[PDB]
Amino acid sequence: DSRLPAFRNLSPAARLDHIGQLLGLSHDDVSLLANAGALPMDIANGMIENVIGTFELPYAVASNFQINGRDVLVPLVVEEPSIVAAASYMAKLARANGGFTTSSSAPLMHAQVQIVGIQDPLNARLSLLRRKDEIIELANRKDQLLNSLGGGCRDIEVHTFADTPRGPMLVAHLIVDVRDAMGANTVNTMAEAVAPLMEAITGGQVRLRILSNLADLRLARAQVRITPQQLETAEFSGEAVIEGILDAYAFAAVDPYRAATHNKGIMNGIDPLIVATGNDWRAVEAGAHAYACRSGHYGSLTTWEKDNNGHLVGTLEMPMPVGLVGGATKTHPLAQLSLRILGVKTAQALAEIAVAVGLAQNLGAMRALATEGI
Amino acid sequence: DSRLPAFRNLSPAARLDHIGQLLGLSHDDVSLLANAGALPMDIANGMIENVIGTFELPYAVASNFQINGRDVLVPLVVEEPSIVAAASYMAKLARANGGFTTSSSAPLMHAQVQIVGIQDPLNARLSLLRRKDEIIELANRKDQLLNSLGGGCRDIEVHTFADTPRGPMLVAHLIVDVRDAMGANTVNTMAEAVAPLMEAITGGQVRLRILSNLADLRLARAQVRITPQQLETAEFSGEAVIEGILDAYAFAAVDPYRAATHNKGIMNGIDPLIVATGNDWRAVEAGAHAYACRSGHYGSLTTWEKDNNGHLVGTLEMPMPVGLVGGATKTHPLAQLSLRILGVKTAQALAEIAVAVGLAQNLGAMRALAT
Ligand SMILES: CC[C@H](C)C(=O)O[C@H]1C[C@@H](C)C=C2C=C[C@H](C)[C@H](CC[C@@H](O)C[C@@H](O)CC(=O)O)[C@H]21
Repeated sequence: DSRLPAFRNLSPAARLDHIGQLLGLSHDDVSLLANAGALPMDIANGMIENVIGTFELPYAVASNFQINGRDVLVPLVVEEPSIVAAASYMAKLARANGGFTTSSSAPLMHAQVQIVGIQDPLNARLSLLRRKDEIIELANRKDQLLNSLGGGCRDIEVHTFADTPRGPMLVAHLIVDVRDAMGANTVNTMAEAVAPLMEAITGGQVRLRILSNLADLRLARAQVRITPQQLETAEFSGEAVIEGILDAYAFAAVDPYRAATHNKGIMNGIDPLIVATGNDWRAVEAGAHAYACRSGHYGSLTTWEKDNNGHLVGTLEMPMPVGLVGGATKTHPLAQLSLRILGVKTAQALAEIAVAVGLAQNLGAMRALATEGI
Repeated sequence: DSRLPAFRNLSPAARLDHIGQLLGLSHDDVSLLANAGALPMDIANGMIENVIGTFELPYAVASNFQINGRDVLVPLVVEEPSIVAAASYMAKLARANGGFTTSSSAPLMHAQVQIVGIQDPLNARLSLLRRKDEIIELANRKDQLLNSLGGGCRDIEVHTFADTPRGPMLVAHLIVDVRDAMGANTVNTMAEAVAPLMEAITGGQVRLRILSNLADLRLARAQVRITPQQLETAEFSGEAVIEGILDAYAFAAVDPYRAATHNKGIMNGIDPLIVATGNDWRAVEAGAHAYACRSGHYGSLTTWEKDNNGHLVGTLEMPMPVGLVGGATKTHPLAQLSLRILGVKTAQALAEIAVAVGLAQNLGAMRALAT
């Protein structure tokens, strides 16, 4: 049960105590939050290079979230007010109608291998595709463990660019199935091993061998339904507010100046969760915003409509390159704890929670804005 | 002097002591880093809503950075390794050729005032532009203090969209000159005050009154020059590395899949600094990335070229909606300290440092990739 009545009135120590009893945490865990210094300097000096101390940010916990029926507590680390309050309130509303409904695709990541110096990029492309099974097998031969976990390279796609400032180039894509890992190193490794062969097949120089942060093959999705009776303020009817939100949505879907702000609101709830779990927040931002203008125009990541029942329905589909076996998510005592609070077992389970927070957050911001909030 | 030889080998305590002696910090300041709990729970419980403690991240300091002749220590808060080492190393190289050269525009921010319900958006638009001085004066009448500091509303631009899923709409833009502030609240306020009059002039419903995070009027710029003799590794000649970097740049300039990654590398150095100074990192990311595809194609934020002298030149121009009088930058003991280490006096001075870090960072990653 994620509903915490009068939680925003309890003192921090009482809130911790509560979450402690609720989740049945050990004292060793509660101590990590009740006492500054959870991250020892000896560990902190190992993550970054010229460490001189530590920087603190508030570690909150949103309430009311319900994902696919199960309740869950969402830990968020951020410095801006109203985010947790709005995420939580909006989550409260979604409850009556079934909470958030999520889904996701297999944890697929791209690995790009740039190849220059080819006089025949187009022919060369077909040479790679015919000896495709060969390359794939050479890639999986390296990361054997991964294959046992149920991951590994699954397919290859080659794209050519014949109109580049530095001549034509060929770009092969390794579509690797990482696993509960963000996939930066697993993918970058396969790209390095496969390189020698591709260079032999095509006859050109391999330049970059790196992953693409535009994980359009690793998407997380979320949905909500909000009844007009739920949004009814004092001077505004339930339906009049919905029309307001749709107006705001349409506005973002056509003007990039608003879209940027619209999408920032979304990340307002996603990033904090990512930082809380010790995940790279830059990778999610880059993938989120790069996906927004996939159709040649920077637009809305979410979508808001009114269904047959005159109910507000909203969606959010975006890349979620997140992980549980990552670098920092493992060494930071508090990050390990966040995952314990979340109760998530797969990276994708965590991704589904991240897009729900953001969807709730976008709705919260839009409601405030559409409610003539002066 | 920002050069710190053998800094990466010193213990944290000795690094802090050193930085302490260097900048001449008081013990009250050094204690904030040498001891956990700099941020008291009573303060931490006022920033956010359901606090239950604090989360810590490493607070490092990049070295060698030189901005317009003056040296500066850059504090960075992040969890990913090599960022600080790369930024520092790339800054070291930039030193020989003059360091980084920066500039910026006045701190201008947008305020959008969406208006719907008009049958004549196009005619309505001209009605606002004629009574434009009127609207601007009403806006500055609200924030008088700001006007005394040398900021305030400066102009107004109206844009129309007649092909929207929800009918035509008009969007007036307040081009406010915020000051040393991010401007979220200063702008949002003016937009609310001007709203009533616009609704009277045009005759439609005012919907959103909010700022735009795509601060394309508030740009920070940075430049570098890198000599082939400086990049010469063991098996790779200097010029062979440059060509490799240009190949990497071209690749990002044409393929969005690489561009996203290219730009992530950039924010890898900019965000840590932003978090360090207690600034909104989401706002900078949204503005950074949305600017990347201003020309209908998501591309590189930075540019890399080879000049007449066969030298590598790189640039970075992007929006930097940062502040010094913001909300958290004022209440967090360590954020206030970061600004003291930086030594910056204006928000734009800080913005010029952020783009230099990002530029250096992009170069560091690319050199690694092309090597
Ligand atoms: C080929 C290895 C890649 C470059 C890698 O992980 O290298 C590491 C370790 C070290 C070799 C040197 C490094 C130097 C600079 C960066 C801080 C980089 C990592 C940042 C990474 O997130 C950006 C890239 O993913 C995208 C891109 O922008 O190209 C780091």
